[PDB]
Amino acid sequence: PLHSIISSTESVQGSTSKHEFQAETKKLLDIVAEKEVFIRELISNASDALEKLRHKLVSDGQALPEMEIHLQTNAEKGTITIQDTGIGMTQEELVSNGVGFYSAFMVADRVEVYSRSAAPSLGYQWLSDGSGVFEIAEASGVRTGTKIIIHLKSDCKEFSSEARVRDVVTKYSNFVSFPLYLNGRRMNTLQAIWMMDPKDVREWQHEEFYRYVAQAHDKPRYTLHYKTDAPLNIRSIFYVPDMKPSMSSVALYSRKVLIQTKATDILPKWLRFIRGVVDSEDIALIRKLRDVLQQRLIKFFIDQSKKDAEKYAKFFEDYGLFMREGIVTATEQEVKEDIAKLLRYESSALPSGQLTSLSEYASRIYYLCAPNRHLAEHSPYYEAMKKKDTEVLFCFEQFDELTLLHLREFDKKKL
Ligand SMILES: O=C(c1ccc(O)c(C(=O)n2cc3ccc(OCCC[PH](c4ccccc4)(c4ccccc4)c4ccccc4)cc3c2)c1)n1cc2ccccc2c1
Repeated sequence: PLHSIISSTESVQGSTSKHEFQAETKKLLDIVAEKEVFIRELISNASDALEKLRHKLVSDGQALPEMEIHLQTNAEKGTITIQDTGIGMTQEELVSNGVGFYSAFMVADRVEVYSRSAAPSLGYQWLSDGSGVFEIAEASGVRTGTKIIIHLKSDCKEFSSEARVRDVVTKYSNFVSFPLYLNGRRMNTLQAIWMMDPKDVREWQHEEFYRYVAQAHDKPRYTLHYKTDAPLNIRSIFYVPDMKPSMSSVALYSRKVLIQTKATDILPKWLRFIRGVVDSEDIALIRKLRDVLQQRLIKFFIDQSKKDAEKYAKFFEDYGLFMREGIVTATEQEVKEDIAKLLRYESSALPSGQLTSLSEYASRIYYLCAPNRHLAEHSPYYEAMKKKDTEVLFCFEQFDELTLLHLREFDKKKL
């Protein structure tokens, strides 16, 4: 089954009318005159076009048309073509000076455009060779929506071969909310469920997605679907893998098209065990986004350990290492402090199997060496405190020492 709609149905009966770009549109259209980015942009607009249309037909409500996004390559003409069937542009929009303009030209020696607005409006050609002048003529045979043809620069002819284009689409445009055909071959779309409302995402749907974003074969031991608009637009999903970890990677999205796939320092360093996905509508800022996500995660765990102390304990043995690096490698004491509220430790208050949290040691901090309750339960330094009043805290882990020393205190407590 081959299915694409892209062919030359157009002609310019009349004759074009050259224009000038405004004084500014020039000075960026020449500083520009990394590299694969532009299709991600062009796919975006071609969707956004279609969304704006769909949203307007249901308004009144006569049955929807075909709504696709197509991409065509030409080996012998050296071209690439993207035609959505969206709401389209009118003649005025065509002349009024908005991302995709500068990326298409960053690869094109010359762009060709066939737009036509949905309002039953004529169709127009739009030519430009990246110099200050763009012709625009009424054109015959234009199909509703917007075709974009690009005769690629001499040196950027790579995007002209199909074997090179597929990865760019699979990478960035795997979640566009309308069908997307490369050469009429349907390109996959998974559902971007991180956009949805946390209540409407079933449990089975999270799993299917965890299995994708993490390349795994199990379920997620925890799930966090953080959707909030107050600080920044975020539509996020977090998953912690179930079993014990043995040898960041949250993807980074903006309005369903990928920016960065292995987002480094989107999350802290001690949170590098989270997969899932952060999405925003905001394209140095990250040093604000990383800190605010850090808080929501710490929340989620402090409040898991409130929900179900057994699942948490299983997790804190599996992943307590990162939590320690968190406090040794974090520099600002309140962040270290807020991570310690996740540490659980064995202590004199119950037999082996007592995880006390330091937070609860507020009954009255002393701590001892490792690793077994026997070398702890008879240590001349321990028993010195067993004849003494205070309750000691038993670390039983070796890197716990450096954690609890680099965490130089807790809640202004000696530690
Ligand atoms: O990239 C394209 C292209 C390709 C195919 C198309 O078929 C269209 C098209 O006809 N569109 C109509 C739209 C209408 C709205 C829209 O959405 C974008 C503009 C409105 P926005 C926004 C504002 C600022 C930045 C981004 C979006 C939004 C953003 C995010 C989510 C939802 C809406 C909004 C906000 C509030 C109310 C109403 C609209 C996108 C639209 C795309 C454009 N180029 C590049 C060219 C270079 C040279 C020559 C020809 C070229 C064509």
